Amino acid sequence: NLENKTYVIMGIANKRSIAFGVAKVLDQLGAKLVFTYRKERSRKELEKLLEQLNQPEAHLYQIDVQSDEEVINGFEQIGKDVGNIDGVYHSIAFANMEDLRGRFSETSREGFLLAQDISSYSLTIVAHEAKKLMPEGGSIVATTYLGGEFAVQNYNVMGVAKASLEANVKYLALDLGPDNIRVNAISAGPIRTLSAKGVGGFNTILKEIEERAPLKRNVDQVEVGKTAAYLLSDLSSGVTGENIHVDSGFHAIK
Amino acid sequence: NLENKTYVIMGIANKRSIAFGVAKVLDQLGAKLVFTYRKERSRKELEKLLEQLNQPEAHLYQIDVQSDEEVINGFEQIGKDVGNIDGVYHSIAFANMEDLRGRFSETSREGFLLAQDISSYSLTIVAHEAKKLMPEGGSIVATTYLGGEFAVQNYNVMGVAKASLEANVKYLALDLGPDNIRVNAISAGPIRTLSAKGVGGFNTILKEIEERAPLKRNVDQVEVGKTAAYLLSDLSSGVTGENIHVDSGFHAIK
Amino acid sequence: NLENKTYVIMGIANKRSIAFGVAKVLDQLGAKLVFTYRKERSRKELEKLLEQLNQPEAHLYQIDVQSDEEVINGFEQIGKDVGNIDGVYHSIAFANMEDLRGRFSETSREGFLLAQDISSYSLTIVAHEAKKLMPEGGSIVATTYLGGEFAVQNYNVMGVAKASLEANVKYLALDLGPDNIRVNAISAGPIRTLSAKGVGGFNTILKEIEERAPLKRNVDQVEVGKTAAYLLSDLSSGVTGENIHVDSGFHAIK
Amino acid sequence: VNLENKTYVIMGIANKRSIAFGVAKVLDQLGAKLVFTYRKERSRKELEKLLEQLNQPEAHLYQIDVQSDEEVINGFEQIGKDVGNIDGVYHSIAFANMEDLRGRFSETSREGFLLAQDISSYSLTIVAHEAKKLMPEGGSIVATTYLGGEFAVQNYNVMGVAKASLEANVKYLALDLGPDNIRVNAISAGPIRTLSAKGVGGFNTILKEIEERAPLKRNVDQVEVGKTAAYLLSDLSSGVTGENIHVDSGFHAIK
Ligand SMILES: NC(=O)c1ccc[n+]([C@@H]2O[C@H](COP(=O)([O-])OP(=O)(O)OC[C@H]3O[C@@H](n4cnc5c(N)ncnc54)[C@H](OP(=O)(O)O)[C@@H]3O)[C@@H](O)[C@H]2O)c1
Ligand SMILES: NC(=O)c1ccc[n+]([C@@H]2O[C@H](COP(=O)([O-])OP(=O)(O)OC[C@H]3O[C@@H](n4cnc5c(N)ncnc54)[C@H](OP(=O)(O)O)[C@@H]3O)[C@@H](O)[C@H]2O)c1
Ligand SMILES: NC(=O)c1ccc[n+]([C@@H]2O[C@H](COP(=O)([O-])OP(=O)(O)OC[C@H]3O[C@@H](n4cnc5c(N)ncnc54)[C@H](OP(=O)(O)O)[C@@H]3O)[C@@H](O)[C@H]2O)c1
Ligand SMILES: NC(=O)c1ccc[n+]([C@@H]2O[C@H](COP(=O)([O-])OP(=O)(O)OC[C@H]3O[C@@H](n4cnc5c(N)ncnc54)[C@H](OP(=O)(O)O)[C@@H]3O)[C@@H](O)[C@H]2O)c1
Ligand SMILES: CCCCCCc1ccc(Oc2ccc([N+](=O)[O-])cc2)c(O)c1
Ligand SMILES: CCCCCCc1ccc(Oc2ccc([N+](=O)[O-])cc2)c(O)c1
Ligand SMILES: CCCCCCc1ccc(Oc2ccc([N+](=O)[O-])cc2)c(O)c1
Ligand SMILES: CCCCCCc1ccc(Oc2ccc([N+](=O)[O-])cc2)c(O)c1
Ligand SMILES: N[C@@H](CCC(=O)O)C(=O)O
Ligand SMILES: N[C@@H](CCC(=O)O)C(=O)O
Ligand SMILES: N[C@@H](CCC(=O)O)C(=O)O
Repeated sequence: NLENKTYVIMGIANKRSIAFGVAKVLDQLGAKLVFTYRKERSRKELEKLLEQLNQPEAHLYQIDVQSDEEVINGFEQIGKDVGNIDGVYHSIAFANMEDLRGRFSETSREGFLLAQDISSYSLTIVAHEAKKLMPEGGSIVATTYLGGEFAVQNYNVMGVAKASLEANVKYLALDLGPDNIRVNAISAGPIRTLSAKGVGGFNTILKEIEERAPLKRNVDQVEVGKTAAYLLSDLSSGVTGENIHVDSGFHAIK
Repeated sequence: NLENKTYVIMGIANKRSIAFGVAKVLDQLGAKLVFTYRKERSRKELEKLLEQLNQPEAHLYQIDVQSDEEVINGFEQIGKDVGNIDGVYHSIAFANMEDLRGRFSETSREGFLLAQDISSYSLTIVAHEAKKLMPEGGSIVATTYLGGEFAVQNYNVMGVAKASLEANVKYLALDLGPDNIRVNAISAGPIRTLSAKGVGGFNTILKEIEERAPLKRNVDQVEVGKTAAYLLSDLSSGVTGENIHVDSGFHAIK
Repeated sequence: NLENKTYVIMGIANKRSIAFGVAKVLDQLGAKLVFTYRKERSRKELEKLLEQLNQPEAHLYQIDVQSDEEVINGFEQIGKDVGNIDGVYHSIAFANMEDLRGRFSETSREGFLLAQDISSYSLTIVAHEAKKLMPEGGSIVATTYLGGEFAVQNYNVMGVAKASLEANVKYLALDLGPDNIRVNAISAGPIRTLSAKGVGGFNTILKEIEERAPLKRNVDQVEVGKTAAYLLSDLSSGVTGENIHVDSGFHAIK
Repeated sequence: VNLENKTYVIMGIANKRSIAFGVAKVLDQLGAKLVFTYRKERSRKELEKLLEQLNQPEAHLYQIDVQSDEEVINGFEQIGKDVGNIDGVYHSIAFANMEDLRGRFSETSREGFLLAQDISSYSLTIVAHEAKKLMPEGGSIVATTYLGGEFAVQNYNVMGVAKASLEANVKYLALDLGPDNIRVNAISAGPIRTLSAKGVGGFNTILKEIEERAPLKRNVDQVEVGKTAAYLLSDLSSGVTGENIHVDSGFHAIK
């Protein structure tokens, strides 16, 4: 029961977004939710999607995590509009198509730094800013993929960005631990989302989970959200710097 | 919420046992519990601690995991008395102090195989027998320690037993995943229990956790129980073959 | 260059044995080699395979690693016959087919402990006995497989023995380090040997390596010997508790 | 491991204490022809001096700042024209502002974080792309990392995230260049007293700890990194790619 808890959810694009998974779960559990989006199309979208939840009001803030100004000012406003928060769910990443579709060794500096910037550094600046609204502690969760731990064909620059995010989680966990802010990752399995269309080989990878993961099935947004509810609540007190694979056990087999 | 769920908890000895941590949490959550024990003295303790729980009746079985017949017959008896179950919490290990207190290179054969038998093989046979009571699926959690992942001074033959256990979780997760039985481990940080008393250097490790781990404090049995509630419930439905560290982040640092 | 170095090599059964690839590389680099075997038939294969070696003397010793007396007496006689040694190559494992070709959850107790005993404990006792012949330090290498790190379908009870063995290596490395004795693992890719004939689905794994491993080909016994050469020698002086994958990179992908 | 007729580019020597100069002494001793890249003229001057300790009949020295595509591209092309086809690269390059390093990790600047990624990780990707052109037949790329890439090590801060990137960069390059028979691997070196080591808060207290706690109860040195580099760069390690060999007295294996 997360009543009288407040969470910030970053990265809803549409009904299929992983973070809308996390949203439905936290909403059921009685949390108050604040949302951040990048472009005005995701906002309109968000307003329509919000009619599906028991949120008594719409708390929506624009934050492109490439802008410090936007992250700093975004969290300040949230603080003034909503008070201290209990946690942040980070569901944000980006890479060029031009770089995803080339050979990994053909990645451009610009593309490689862009993916680092949006997919890994954004968590550091978000963690620094969100800390200001968690004076009594809290919990921050980011969404990673198995390709940050292994080379997964086609995942290329994003995998190096996830490897980076996954260490970001460990260093934020160590840094923010004494302030009672826990930082953790969920490694989701493959899920059909807007961003997933930009990864070459996605369907083939869907099929191989079905055939090979211990549970012989794929996962969904809602199973990610249920694990997110654990990481964001007191149920996981004691757990920090952790990466929980929500992926039908595929991480455990070779 | 675990009303209408039944779990088996193996390996309460007294009030400081990790498994009694788990018991309190599950009981608070509405679960029906069944308890298994090896020594008479542990049943006496169980009978006393039950008075602190909401369990309307004692379901206690003697199962010494060195004996197939006891595991088979115990689980069969459980099925007759409470019907189908939804999972098992395994909190059992053992090694001769004469091995634990030696140089690892001096471990006796009989002592090494004794630690494997009780600390690891026991999970396999518990799972095979418990599966018959989970025709619809369920969840099995075993308790491990960091020493199965890295060589920790003084943990000696038990580290090799926990490495074995941790792989046993993985092979079971794979084997039983198609049956919808999830198998996971909790890697508990150090906690004062009766068994901790046989580990050379224990108190030293307690203090190195407070100083060095991200959260700057040790964990307790109830915090293991909250992560057990998570692994044992539908909250963790896409998670199998996993090892969740309940250790103040100590696992993520070096 | 290994002139005036003496290594013991355990586990040659025939010309296809991984340990015979080790033998060829070390024999070629100038090393003196001492060979241990179990079956009378491995001694005969050894007597015949010594002909294509530069070994001017056959030093063959019956050691079944199930017997403490055998390992203890055999190393004492080795020390008496060839003096102090520089290193041990461990290439020994065993499990019942009956346990191998079953679901892992059906593994017998006696099958589980047989595999732990020969495939892991053998290393702990060999290390202890061979430390006596390494007053100035040396190097000890064992052979593992990726299935000790992840649940590889059909590998079953041997995966759990290999996870055990890999912990054994780390715990020996920590214990024996102050004596300047280094202890490491080679994780070999799949290789057609006599023992590979007991693992189900070995041919389909061969195929999958070629299709998927970074190098798109399988490896061989010599390639293991070449890494054994490195680890047994001073080239690897700051390296212990390590697991080197000789597997075309397959460990590094998913 | 005899390396005549072999040629290795060695990036990142700044003085006699550099890890890369460990690598040099070893390969030079095993008969390798060696080519050396550097950023600051100061390091080139240092290279000219250290070359007198080596067996190298001629000095092959190239200025490559890995922040510039041009200098990496023209560097390697220029290399290929001077000495021909190469057998491998030892990448011994990293950087991050002290400014980001001696502060809280959560206080890391974007510019600083991206700088660390640029010099310490991305540089591997472009070096490999350009060095491939001189390896039509196969070879070996080795990069240098630190345990703080795998675990949050106190004070390593932004460099730890950069090393995680590097270690993944090794894995993705291995997969990609595997079928061209180029192996890509990392050495995870123990702490060593170098110029760069002076950037890291708490460096001396870690040296002490290794010596008290690491299996071998002593620290490692640059020649030890070199002997492993010689293994990774040679045919001794056919079969081995996408791997990270910890040359650190066993410290990685303990907790
Ligand atoms: N789907 C999968 O199979 C899978 C698996 C494992 C991990 N993940 C991870 O899960 C997370 C969510 O992705 P998804 O698959 O759920 O796809 P998604 O719905 O398309 O979400 C990606 C989100 O990132 C936001 N975003 C991108 N750049 C941003 C920026 N600079 N500033 C602010 N927001 C930005 C996008 O917002 P706008 O639309 O407003 O631009 C979008 O909401 C990502 O971290 C992804 O790497 C996904
Ligand atoms: N305390 C810690 O810091 C720590 C950390 C990580 C993991 N763990 C793990 O947690 C689990 C429980 O340990 P604990 O610390 O809670 O200590 P504990 O209270 O002493 O419990 C150990 C239990 O194991 C049972 N057991 C031993 N051999 C058995 C056998 N042959 N058959 C059936 N049961 C047997 C004991 O039963 P009887 O007394 O009836 O014989 C006892 O109830 C163990 O796996 C341990 O490795 C402990
Ligand atoms: N082939 C592969 O794909 C593969 C992959 C990864 C790791 N490995 C490992 O490589 C090592 C060698 O196996 P292999 O593949 O080379 O097959 P192998 O040629 O059949 O060698 C197996 C050896 O184990 C010895 N052995 C078994 N039980 C013993 C005992 N109780 N006492 C003493 N020696 C005993 C056998 O000796 P006898 O014949 O005299 O009984 C035989 O020499 C093993 O550890 C195996 O797990 C193999
Ligand atoms: N010492 C250790 O304890 C340790 C441990 C683990 C890993 N490492 C790694 O080992 C590698 C070598 O460092 P080291 O300890 O030997 O220190 P070092 O002697 O200071 O060498 C660092 C080298 O990096 C070069 N460099 C930095 N930025 C560059 C750029 N933009 N373009 C081209 N070259 C650049 C420097 O060249 P200039 O001086 O000419 O600019 C210098 O030669 C680094 O990757 C470091 O992260 C070191
Ligand atoms: C080789 C196939 C691997 C399957 C991929 C699993 C997965 C799917 C979508 C993922 O989310 C992404 C992917 C790309 C971008 N983008 O390019 O901007 C943003 C977010 C993901 O991380 C992870
Ligand atoms: C030197 C390591 C210090 C931390 C160890 C933490 C720990 C404490 C108790 C633990 O539980 C044990 C230990 C020993 C035995 N026994 O000898 O029978 C049974 C169960 C444990 O796994 C792990
Ligand atoms: C399903 C995985 C297929 C690849 C297996 C690679 C491999 C091959 C042989 C292997 O070596 C042995 C040695 C003995 C026994 N046995 O006695 O049953 C079994 C295996 C191995 O460990 C590992
Ligand atoms: C608390 C950690 C102590 C151990 C660190 C060992 C180590 C030493 C030097 C290291 O090399 C570096 C470090 C920093 C910079 N820089 O600030 O530009 C450049 C290269 C290193 O990676 C790694
Ligand atoms: N070395 C002491 C440490 C005390 C403790 O266990 O914490 C012992 O063996 O008892
Ligand atoms: N299926 C046979 C042969 C191996 C294969 O075809 O994969 C076995 O399990 O022994
Ligand atoms: N913290 C020291 C580094 C080495 C130490 O004294 O532990 C410094 O200010 O650079």
